[PDB]
Amino acid sequence: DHPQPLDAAEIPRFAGIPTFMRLPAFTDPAALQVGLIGVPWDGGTTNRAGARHGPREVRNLSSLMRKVHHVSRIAPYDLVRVGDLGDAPVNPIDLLDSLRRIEGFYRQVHAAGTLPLSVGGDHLVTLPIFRALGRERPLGMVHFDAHSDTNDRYFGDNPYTHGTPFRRAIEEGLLDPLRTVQIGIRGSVYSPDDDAFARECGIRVIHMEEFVELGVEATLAEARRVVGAGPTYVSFDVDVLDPAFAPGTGTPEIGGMTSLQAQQLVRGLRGLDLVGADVVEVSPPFDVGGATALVGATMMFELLCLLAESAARSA
Amino acid sequence: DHPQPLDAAEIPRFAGIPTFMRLPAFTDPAALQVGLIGVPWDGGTTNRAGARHGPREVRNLSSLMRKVHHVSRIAPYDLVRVGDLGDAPVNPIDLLDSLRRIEGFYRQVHAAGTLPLSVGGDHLVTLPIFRALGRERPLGMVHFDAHSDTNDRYFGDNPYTHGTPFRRAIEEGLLDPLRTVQIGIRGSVYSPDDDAFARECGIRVIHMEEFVELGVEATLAEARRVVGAGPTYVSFDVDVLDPAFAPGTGTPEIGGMTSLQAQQLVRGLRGLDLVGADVVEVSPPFDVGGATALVGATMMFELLCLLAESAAR
Amino acid sequence: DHPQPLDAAEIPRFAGIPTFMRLPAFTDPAALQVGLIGVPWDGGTTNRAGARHGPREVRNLSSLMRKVHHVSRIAPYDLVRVGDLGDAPVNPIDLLDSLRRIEGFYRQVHAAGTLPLSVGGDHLVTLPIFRALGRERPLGMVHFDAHSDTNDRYFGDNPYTHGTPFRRAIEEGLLDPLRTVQIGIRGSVYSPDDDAFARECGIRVIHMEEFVELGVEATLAEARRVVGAGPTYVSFDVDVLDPAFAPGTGTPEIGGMTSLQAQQLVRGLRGLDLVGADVVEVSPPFDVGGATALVGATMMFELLCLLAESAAR
Amino acid sequence: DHPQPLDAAEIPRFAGIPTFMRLPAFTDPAALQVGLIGVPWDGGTTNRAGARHGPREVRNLSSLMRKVHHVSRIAPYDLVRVGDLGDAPVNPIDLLDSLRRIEGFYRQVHAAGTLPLSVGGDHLVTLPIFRALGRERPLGMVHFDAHSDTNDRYFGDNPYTHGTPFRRAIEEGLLDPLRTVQIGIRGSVYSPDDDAFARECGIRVIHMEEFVELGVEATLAEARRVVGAGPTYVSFDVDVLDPAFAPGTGTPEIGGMTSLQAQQLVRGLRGLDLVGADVVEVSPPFDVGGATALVGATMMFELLCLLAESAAR
Amino acid sequence: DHPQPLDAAEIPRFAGIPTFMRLPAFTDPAALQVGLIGVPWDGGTTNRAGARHGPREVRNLSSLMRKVHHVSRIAPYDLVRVGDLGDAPVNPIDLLDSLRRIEGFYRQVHAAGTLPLSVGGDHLVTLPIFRALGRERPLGMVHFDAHSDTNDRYFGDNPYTHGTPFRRAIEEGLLDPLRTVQIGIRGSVYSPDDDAFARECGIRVIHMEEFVELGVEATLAEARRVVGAGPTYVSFDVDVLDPAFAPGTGTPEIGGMTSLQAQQLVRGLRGLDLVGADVVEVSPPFDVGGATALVGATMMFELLCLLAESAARSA
Amino acid sequence: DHPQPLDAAEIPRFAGIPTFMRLPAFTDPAALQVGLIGVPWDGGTTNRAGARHGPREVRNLSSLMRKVHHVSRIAPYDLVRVGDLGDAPVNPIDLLDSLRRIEGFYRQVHAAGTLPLSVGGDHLVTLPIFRALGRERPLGMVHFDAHSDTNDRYFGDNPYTHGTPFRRAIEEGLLDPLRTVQIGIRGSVYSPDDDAFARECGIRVIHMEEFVELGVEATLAEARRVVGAGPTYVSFDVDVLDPAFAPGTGTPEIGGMTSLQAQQLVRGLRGLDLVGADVVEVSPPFDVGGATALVGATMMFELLCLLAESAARSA
Ligand SMILES: [Mn+2]
Ligand SMILES: [Mn+2]
Ligand SMILES: [Mn+2]
Ligand SMILES: [Mn+2]
Ligand SMILES: [Mn+2]
Ligand SMILES: [Mn+2]
Ligand SMILES: [Mn+2]
Ligand SMILES: [Mn+2]
Ligand SMILES: [Mn+2]
Ligand SMILES: [Mn+2]
Ligand SMILES: [Mn+2]
Ligand SMILES: [Mn+2]
Repeated sequence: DHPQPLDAAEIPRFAGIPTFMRLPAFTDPAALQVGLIGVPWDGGTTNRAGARHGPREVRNLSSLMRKVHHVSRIAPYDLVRVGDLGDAPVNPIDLLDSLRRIEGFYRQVHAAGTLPLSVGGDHLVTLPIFRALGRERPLGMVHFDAHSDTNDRYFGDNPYTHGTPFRRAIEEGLLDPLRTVQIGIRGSVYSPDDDAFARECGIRVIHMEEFVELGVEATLAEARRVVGAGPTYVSFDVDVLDPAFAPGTGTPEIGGMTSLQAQQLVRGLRGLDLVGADVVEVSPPFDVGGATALVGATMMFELLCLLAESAARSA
Repeated sequence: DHPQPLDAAEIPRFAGIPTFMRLPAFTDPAALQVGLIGVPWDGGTTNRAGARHGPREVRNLSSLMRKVHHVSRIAPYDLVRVGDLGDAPVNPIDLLDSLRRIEGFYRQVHAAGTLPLSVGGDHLVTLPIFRALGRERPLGMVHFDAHSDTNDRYFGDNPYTHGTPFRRAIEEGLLDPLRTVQIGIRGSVYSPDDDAFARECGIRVIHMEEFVELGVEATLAEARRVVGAGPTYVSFDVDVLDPAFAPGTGTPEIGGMTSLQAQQLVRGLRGLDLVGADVVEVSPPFDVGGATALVGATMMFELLCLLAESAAR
Repeated sequence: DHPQPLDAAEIPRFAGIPTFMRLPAFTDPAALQVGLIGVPWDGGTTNRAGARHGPREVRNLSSLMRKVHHVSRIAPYDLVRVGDLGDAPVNPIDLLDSLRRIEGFYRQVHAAGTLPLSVGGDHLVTLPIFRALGRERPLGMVHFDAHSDTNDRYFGDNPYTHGTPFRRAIEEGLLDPLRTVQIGIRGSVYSPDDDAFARECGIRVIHMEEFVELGVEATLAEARRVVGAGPTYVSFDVDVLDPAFAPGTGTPEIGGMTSLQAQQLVRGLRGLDLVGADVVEVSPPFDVGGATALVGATMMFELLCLLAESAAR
Repeated sequence: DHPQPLDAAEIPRFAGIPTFMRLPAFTDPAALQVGLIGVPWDGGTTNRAGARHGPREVRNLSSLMRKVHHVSRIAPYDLVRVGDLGDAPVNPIDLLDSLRRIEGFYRQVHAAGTLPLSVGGDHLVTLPIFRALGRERPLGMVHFDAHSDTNDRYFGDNPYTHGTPFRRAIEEGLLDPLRTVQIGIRGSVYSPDDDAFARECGIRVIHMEEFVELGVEATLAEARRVVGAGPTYVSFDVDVLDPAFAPGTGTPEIGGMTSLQAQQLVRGLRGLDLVGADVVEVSPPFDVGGATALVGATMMFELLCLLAESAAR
Repeated sequence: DHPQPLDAAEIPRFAGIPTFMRLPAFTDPAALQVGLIGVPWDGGTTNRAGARHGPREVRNLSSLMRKVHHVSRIAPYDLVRVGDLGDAPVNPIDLLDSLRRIEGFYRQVHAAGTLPLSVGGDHLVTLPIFRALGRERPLGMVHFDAHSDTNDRYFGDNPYTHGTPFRRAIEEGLLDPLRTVQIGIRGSVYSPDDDAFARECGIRVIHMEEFVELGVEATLAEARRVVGAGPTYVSFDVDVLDPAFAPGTGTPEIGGMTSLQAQQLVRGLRGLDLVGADVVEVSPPFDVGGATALVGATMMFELLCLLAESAARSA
Repeated sequence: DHPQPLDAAEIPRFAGIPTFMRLPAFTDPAALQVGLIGVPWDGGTTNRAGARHGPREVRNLSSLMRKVHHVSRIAPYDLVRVGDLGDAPVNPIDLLDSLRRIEGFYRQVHAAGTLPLSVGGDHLVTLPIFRALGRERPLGMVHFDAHSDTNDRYFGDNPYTHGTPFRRAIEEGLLDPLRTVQIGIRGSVYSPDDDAFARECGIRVIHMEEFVELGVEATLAEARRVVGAGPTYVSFDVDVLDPAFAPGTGTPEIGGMTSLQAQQLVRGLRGLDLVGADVVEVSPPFDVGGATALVGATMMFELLCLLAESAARSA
């Protein structure tokens, strides 16, 4: 009697109210083992905004997802209870207020023992999530991104942008930098002083160039080595992908990962102790016929299958 | 306590699960006095398909709607119980099966005494609705369209298309042709007498040219004259609008009605015995940044205000 | 037996090889009384190019046209022999060569006594057409445009652009300026007297502001007064329309004519001695879901109805 | 010697670095009498953001503008010194900081005696402009909008959004409500009395319905009556236009003003004591082939012609 | 005196009536050795329709194709007689009527000994084609697709959708399942009971994952091994390609084949006994600036070169 | 005191007048060591025009570029003086007049000893550039393209189109064919007589197929071998890339290079004696959300870093 998506043999995929994976909507985190949550918030965006619309369009395109993973044969909704937990509370005018409200929501989700699978929103959304999930013990992370997002300040003394969240997370003791690995980093930078913080912290950084030199299998091996057997969060910024696969994103950088490579890397994360995940920076105003929304919905499903297994083991 | 849309003061319009007008979702028609219903079905389409996606995108853009009509000051959710009844069952592969399923759904809606406000879907969807709502007593209708939709058959012995529903309705005694008025008709025609049926059964047809000659107010008076005080349905085909206002439709014809005009006309229908309405032929695959979906949602809100008064006897 | 478009009762409008109006294709002008011709040429364009693609997309969207005008009840294909004459030869690299080739083609068309209905292409295409059709006796013209297109030269000693064809035509005695009327002119101008030429040679210029003051009917009467009973050409530049109706054009100017207005105006030209017409400046690379291509095809059909009466003496 | 746009006779409109009207760029307000300024800021936006990109795209499309108004025959660059003053400093992350920075910039502009013609940015940008221009003596205003923008607070204790700037302005004594007129207001409203503030402080509000009843000329007379001979600012929110003319905006409402109407209205404001103007809410991420950016550039040119007369005492 | 495309040295590619490859139009199959046919029909579509417009836009974009293949140096129009045979008769309202009418057309094409090179339309179009071409002897097939299209029933007892054609073809004895190989299969499924029919039938299924493990050369070798020297049809569903290359399609699945990989695989089919081919599921309402139309037109040309050689040998 | 881009820590990237890389605008070539120049000219275009708009949209998207290359750590603006030199004079109506005017501009740039980094415009723009830069001594070239652009005549006796420039350049003695290597060539051709001129001239032609067989490293090695230590120009036609990465181009050919591969190949050109470069055939009317403009701006930056080093050594 787990929640199940609308039956596509009966209700065609273009029909029905568009919730994540066409699952039932829930308001109580305790009703679920994995909560699918939107965080429609782009207050942290320094360049092209629009990620506030990401969760709606990912919900929409997630109608194309089916019940069973074709490689792993994981059937997430049979394994555990999955539901659309709605959207976190957000304030488009007041960044500090949104940070507070978002964390408060995730504290409730966490207190119910529910694993969050979240759709942004820009990458600043991951900070208040980590504030909830990393409050008692620090998290490890596999982070897919064109950017490290460990900047310090923007336009004066503003410590909170989509480019600072993991620096903040490390400073706040929420993210363990030795169990952090970043994959796909590329594109022009401000100074040769960017990798300073990463080196100081011991973060493993696999730039696009090194990802290409290693190939998928060896990259994966290095990633799993870094995070080991500890509590691990997966954060997927769609701008890790080449703009050809993910045009709808605020800060594109050419020469990126393919959707195929992203699926292979995420699938190889199976078995880890995964305590949450997100798919961020889908930006519908820059998207093309919902391409990036569909990439987001699909990576969300790939991640759901793995979180279902973790939630199943801990139960 | 009446259903209410999400509070835009606490939940921004880009957020929240996108139901019609961000209202709560309902499975039981008995729960509501006005039922907001999707009919995602375009099996009747003879040219450009895509209206099957219409309800989803109209739902999406209906997030932009607020609580009070700024002219009439009608607050519909306060007046009656409104909600998102979901979508009528549909079958994209079997045309006759869809017809059966939709009618079955609308009979449940009708039996609970709920007035339907529906979003298509192509125009053929109005027939199974009429098979439920006109079953006991025939309907009058204010019909906004570039096309009469009173054709007989297509590509052979095919009697059900988006171009024939109101001929079938008249034949089936569901719709009274003497109480039917069609506004906006225009564009080239297949044969020299396309409207033989319409003239012979007494339908009042206000072509685009005549509506232009008459103007909004006169056009409005003629329409209210035709439907009188009887039970009346309003069917809004977005292709009545010029393609500049409604690009997202299967059968565009240039030289059409403005959105402003559509709003003045529908607003002028206040006070009638409105038993139901629909907005049909929104085709997202042909739409431009959701413009037509927003037109659809807005016309839906205009009609919802009228229907809310009707439901409140 | 007259050429006929594909039967939409047996072949849906999305199907069949896309000729103009889905008519048969012809190589021989002698075969036809009205020749539907593409001039895919934009060598005259000084800003945004792309009108070279216009004829292909207008052909595409002309599939939506049916057999009978719904107002005038003209059935053009029954009246006269109509077909798709293909495209005039063009050279995208050599401007003077294109001018030569197009004129040569149009002289063949003219010598067979066939009336041309042409789709551009930028406005410069009308000149080589006029070099054929106005060779023996000068033309009058009803010209719909945001721009007068009577400039002298561009970027130096360049006398042929989409902005100069009707000055050249007047200079070459192909076009009678006393029988020329231009409707819709608007938008900022290069220099304080852009229309020195026009006022001095006696062209009647109805700016957008005046057309607004006058209205359709008065504007129509003035236009028919100017051209009288003489042989008259109709040249429709889609940029006469507001960008909302015709986004797909090289030189847009806001605050323009509606599609409805364009149709009323052209329809009012019934009964004149029409010797030819064109629809120019459709630029698909700037178009939105084929909106402007459809405007182009539809205006083409409106003009085809008039030309069919003319060809039928 | 007055700044001049690039010569389109020698440099085509698709070429050259894209400054406003292809004018030279300036760092010093003292250099100019009319300053063309970008305010790329949308921190006030409660729904769809993207107006931060507005100035760049309006700059881009302003390349299509020429030197002389074709109706009034005003040649603005000849009358006064005009140029591209660049963009006001902005901070996309810190709302109050942006407010401070923009006001500081506009005080420099004001102190040099330069009249600002600004391109937003969402409507909240007008407040810091008013904090500079209405500092010494209060402004009157002709305000074109679908919305009154006189709300009190959003999502809690937040007093600065694109929906509150003119309430703040009135509260701060920067704007005289008895000399304020708002034209085009329409669309559903949050609560039954959205315009309590407006009626109580004496703002003249011309809803879309009334503007339709009155017509352009009467609407124009009423507006000039309200502002009189006092110092007057003109604020043009592109969402006043129907989405068909201005799709690229954050808060569209259907049934709006045509571009033609917007031009007639602004043109009718000639002769007033105009101390500044802006065009706001152009949102390129929602725009269609730059249509709204071109509307923005064109309305900017219309306003620049008026402001050039004002600056020339 | 074979038909030849409009001469581009004389008539620029944006001009002229847009027939397939700008060839002359034909009404009599007997006039041709290879017939280029549109099947503008998407009655079988269960999700996003629009493939009914595919043949028109593929005709349009096929204007960009030239006369000679740059690798193989095949010049198809010199080798054999090629022409635009127009569109098969279709009924957008009545699926069963379209099936009848389409097969009737292809029976005529087949009776004239003409090899069909067809543009859909959704994949259900391949069924009536096989009903004509496989009527005396069964066909082998190389099938490029994200989906097996061997489903049984949809929404009750409807046996005909774009997802059932090859199951129908096998049941009807038109397609020999031991000489069938499917390449590119990927994406979430309904149950782990999908590959049941394929295993029962002996179809060789090369999922996307296995295509990646093998690489192009070995995949090709396996494909040629399966079909051997027997009569073989090639059916190309553009959704085999990643949405980055083919956005205009009804049922996209991320992480697909590249256009480059598709060209290499098709070229390696040279020499086989190819008796027809199609390019299906181009859906213009979801296409972006005609990208997928051009991919369709180009694969059509790649396939034409190979069919020309087969038609040349059999003559 | 070199010119520097607008400081993004102070002026967000969506703001400020959009010059190349947001640098200051210059009118005097002598003020600069590397000049960034637009050539908004598509008179040579035989098919889909629109490249006349390329320089404007590349300027626009170049706002996303940062100050330092993340691999090479070249900081071009610190190394040498870089500026936006505006656009070359162009005449959209008169091809021969544009050729004259464009060359006259580049003669001035060259006379000041400034290295040009140019954005087209279609590929015919490279001819008048070579007329200026190759006037005293011939140039070598690394040329990335789907097409050789060594055709002879079009539509009669027109020797100047975007498809003839390098034939003209060789005939005029401006380009040394033995130090010319072309990479990415693919797509149907007119006759098997296309590679005639290339073979006669000794041009090294690395077709797409051979690029795939060699891989990036070996291709690069072959390219550097061809041009050796001599004066070398890099000309990058964005249609070398698959339409998935560069949709906005006049003459697309499917199955092309990835943006990632293009970056790797260009980076491997470091150390050569580079005397100019261009990025041509960006066509905004066929572009999708400025994707190709951004690819153009990024390749422009990749090339700038290398030209900065050459300009630094020669100073
Ligand atoms: Mn990130
Ligand atoms: Mn990122
Ligand atoms: Mn209808
Ligand atoms: Mn209709
Ligand atoms: Mn013109
Ligand atoms: Mn014009
Ligand atoms: Mn406003
Ligand atoms: Mn507004
Ligand atoms: Mn398939
Ligand atoms: Mn498939
Ligand atoms: Mn090239
Ligand atoms: Mn090329």
